[PDB]
Amino acid sequence: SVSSIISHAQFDRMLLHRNDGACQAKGFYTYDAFVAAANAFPGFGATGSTDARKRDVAAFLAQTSHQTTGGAATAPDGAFAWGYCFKQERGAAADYCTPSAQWPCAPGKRYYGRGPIQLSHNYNYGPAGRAIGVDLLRNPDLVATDPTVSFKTALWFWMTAQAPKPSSHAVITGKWSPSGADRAAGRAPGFGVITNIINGGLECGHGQDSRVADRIGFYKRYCDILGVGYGDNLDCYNQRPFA
Ligand SMILES: CC(=O)N[C@@H]1[C@@H](O)[C@H](O[C@@H]2O[C@H](CO)[C@@H](O[C@@H]3O[C@H](CO)[C@@H](O[C@@H]4O[C@H](CO)[C@@H](O)[C@H](O)[C@H]4NC(C)=O)[C@H](O)[C@H]3NC(C)=O)[C@H](O)[C@H]2NC(C)=O)[C@@H](CO)O[C@H]1O
Ligand SMILES: CC(=O)N[C@@H]1[C@@H](O)[C@H](O[C@@H]2O[C@H](CO)[C@@H](O[C@@H]3O[C@H](CO)[C@@H](O[C@@H]4O[C@H](CO)[C@@H](O)[C@H](O)[C@H]4NC(C)=O)[C@H](O)[C@H]3NC(C)=O)[C@H](O)[C@H]2NC(C)=O)[C@@H](CO)O[C@H]1O
Repeated sequence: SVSSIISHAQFDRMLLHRNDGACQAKGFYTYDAFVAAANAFPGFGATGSTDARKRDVAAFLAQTSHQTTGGAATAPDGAFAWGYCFKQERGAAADYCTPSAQWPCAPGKRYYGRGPIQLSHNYNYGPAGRAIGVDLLRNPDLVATDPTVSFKTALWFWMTAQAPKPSSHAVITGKWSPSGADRAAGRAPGFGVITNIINGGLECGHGQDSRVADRIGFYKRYCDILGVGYGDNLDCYNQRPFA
């Protein structure tokens, strides 16, 4: 299903420079791990028309490519050939432990960005771990050391609604109906609101933002490679964050 939408050759063309010496994650991210992870989430790249499936895969890889980018405008083959360069948040400044009864933080552990989606916060490591059958509150480092677990956490985030946010998967496959609150916030279906779902607090609703732009650059390149249109509403420059 994922392999029916994106081949090993297409995966490598997209993630062209991930195994450069300039990349910390060199050798970590493999096509096999990506495919293995996708087996845990049967709807991913397998929901809707062939175009919707292509957008699902392209948007996933584009958003995650930005999360982990080592790109620069004048980098070899352009900024959008340098996704999946990192696997751990650079100079992570925080524990990212927001106390709650639901997701207790493990002593001495930190929930900074790890893996393709740069999964952060105890409140994401908790449910991600539960979904994949691995205790990620106690062993968050596993997101940075096991490639299959790494991709699975990213797909978990992609596929999972967290009210009032829909899943990014639902958005990109055209299965999301904005609420009245969404309409008032200027959140229309498209790649843009996915950026908002992932990191809208820091990136959205304040006009031009180079991180938002970077995500779109990867998306357009990956859509061109798979042979699919981008859809509408690619940015979140004028979207209020979800909270
Ligand atoms: C003046 C000049 O041209 N200098 C060159 C440098 O720009 C260049 O180094 C590269 O610089 C870009 C920014 O310009 C940098 O891009 C950033 O990459 C990080 C790491 O992936 C991203 O951080 C993620 O952000 C998201 C939020 O958006 C977090 O959720 C996530 O946790 C973060 N991930 C990690 C792993 O920490 C930044 O978002 C991204 N910035 C932007 C604006 O997109 C590249 O990583 C730099 N590349 C390298 C290899 O360090 C340098 C090399 O080309 O050359 C200088 O001359
Ligand atoms: C400093 C820095 O660079 N940090 C980056 C991280 O912030 C980023 O991880 C993403 O972080 C945002 C928060 O900024 C997070 O989004 C939050 O998600 C929670 C849980 O879904 C929401 O909390 C719920 O809100 C509703 C109301 O809206 C409540 O009813 C409900 O009870 C809340 N649940 C809990 C458990 O508190 C937040 O509202 C929401 N905030 C925003 C602004 O959207 C994302 O999930 C994080 N994304 C990921 C992939 O982890 C990370 C990745 O970009 O990079 C760090 O560098």
